[PDB]
Amino acid sequence: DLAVIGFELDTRFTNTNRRQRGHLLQTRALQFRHPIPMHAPVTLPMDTM
Amino acid sequence: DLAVIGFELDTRFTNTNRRQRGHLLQTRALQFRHPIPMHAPVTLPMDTM
Repeated sequence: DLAVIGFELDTRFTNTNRRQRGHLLQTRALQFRHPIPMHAPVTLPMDTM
Repeated sequence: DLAVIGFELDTRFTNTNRRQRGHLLQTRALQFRHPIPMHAPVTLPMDTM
């Protein structure tokens, strides 16, 4: 039964009518926030008078 | 039973009322004593003549 039965091509369109856009670029931005905590003190307990 | 049941925070106070004292720094001094002892003599005996 040896015979060619089918084929596939690498045919492509010429995108001269701009039918396809392909991938799109969009500008984006991310924002991070880092607030500063307070920390426990150190004390020098000097007596009064 | 998939659900969130609890949480914990990193919430902290601000010491604007000085409620917390933290660690205390105090001055200390130590004294060591090193008294110098006498040691046994070595003698060169001879006659008085």
